[PDB]
Amino acid sequence: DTLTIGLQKKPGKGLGLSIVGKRNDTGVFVSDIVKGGIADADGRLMQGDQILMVNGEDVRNATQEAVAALLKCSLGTVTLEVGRISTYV
Repeated sequence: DTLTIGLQKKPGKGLGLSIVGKRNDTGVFVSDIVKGGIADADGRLMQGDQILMVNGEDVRNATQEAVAALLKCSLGTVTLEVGRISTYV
């Protein structure tokens, strides 16, 4: 389950989310969505989503620090492809 999401990054403010790695799976995942922020207001991103691609760059095997730095250095519209992550039981 995959979605494209476009967040308009504004000067002096963040995108309004945090991201984290996992111990038993590769990749980077949405861990918090700041109430009030850009990610929250756009209304598509969810806690647990995997960030798969950022402005066309594949980051499925990237590190938390790498994706965070990328997002921090990006300007304007940031286009994210994300994967909704289900839990197997």
